[PDB]
Amino acid sequence: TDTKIYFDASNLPAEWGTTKTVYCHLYAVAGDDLPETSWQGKAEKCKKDTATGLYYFDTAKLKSADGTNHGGLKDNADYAVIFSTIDTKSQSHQTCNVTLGKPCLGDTIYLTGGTVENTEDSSKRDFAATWKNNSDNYGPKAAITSLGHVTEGRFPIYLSRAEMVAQAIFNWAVKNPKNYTPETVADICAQVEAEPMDVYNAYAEMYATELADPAAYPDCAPLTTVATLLGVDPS
Repeated sequence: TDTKIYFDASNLPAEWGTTKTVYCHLYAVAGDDLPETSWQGKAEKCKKDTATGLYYFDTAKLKSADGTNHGGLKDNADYAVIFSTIDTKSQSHQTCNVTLGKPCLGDTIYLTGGTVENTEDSSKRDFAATWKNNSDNYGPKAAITSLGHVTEGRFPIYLSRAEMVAQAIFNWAVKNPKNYTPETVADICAQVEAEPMDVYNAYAEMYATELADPAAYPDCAPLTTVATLLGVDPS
């Protein structure tokens, strides 16, 4: 069975020019831990499959923090990738974040010609890319942003909708108080399909270490903050 994931770096938006070299920035989302690779470094560089013309990244060659072989993608784990290119005039280009799981092994990412909302700046777009045969379950990484936006795409498989909302409160609620109001959080759950009480319970579980002492994690909203934001009653 195939451990490579493929990238079509030939049929691209006009702005990408003509591809010279291809890179794959792959990271863990849930159920696994991967070390950070270097943007467009040795570890990320893909080779062209002469048979098909597709570039590929072999997940079996991933290494863990200790430098040992990771053993590939895990069952019950979520990942994400950015494919980037350097074109023949040395300009960098990159896809949006695309979700990735074991069922994608052997499949191909292509540019759709569409865009998705950039999670850092809602006035900007990323180039949309998705899977040829797995787009129903993996694709552009849906995200909840620092401003409380819910961007288009696929959600992680092994992370619940309530847990994703709680993660967003954890990351953003204290630092962006004015975007994380009870009514925006309310709309976040509705668009993401998370029941507020489920979010509250998920929050309490996923951030028990962090809620323990505030001085260690000022940016982690205490449960009293979370209940009110969710309109819930821990009672």
